[PDB]
Amino acid sequence: KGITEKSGLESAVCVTNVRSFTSAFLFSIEVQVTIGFGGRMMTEECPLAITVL
Amino acid sequence: KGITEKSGLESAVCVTNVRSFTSAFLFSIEVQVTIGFGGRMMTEECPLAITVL
Repeated sequence: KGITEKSGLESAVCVTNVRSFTSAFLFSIEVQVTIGFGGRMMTEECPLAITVL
Repeated sequence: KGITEKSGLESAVCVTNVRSFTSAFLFSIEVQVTIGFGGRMMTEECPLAITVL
C-alpha cells in the first residue's frame, strides 16, 4: 500500500510504522531508553507484541 | 518549500522538522533527558543519524 499511495490504510496492523529492520532498530531505541518518539504507536490488537513490550 | 509552491512531503530529510541550529538544539534536549517530545521524529532515511543517536 505504499508502492501505490492510493490506499493510505493503517487501520489493521500489528505495530504501526515498523516497516524495515532499520525502523525496528529505531523503535527498539524509542522503547528502551524511555525516549518514546511516538510516530510509531503500538495498537492494541496483536497480543504477542504486547507480551514483547 | 516554504519559498516554493508545492510541498512534496518535504522530501523526507534525515531528521523531520529540523530547520535551524535552534531546532537542532531543541531536538537534542528532547532526545537526551528522555523528554521524547514526539513532534520532531526521526526516520531511517540516513544511517548516520542513527549513529549519532
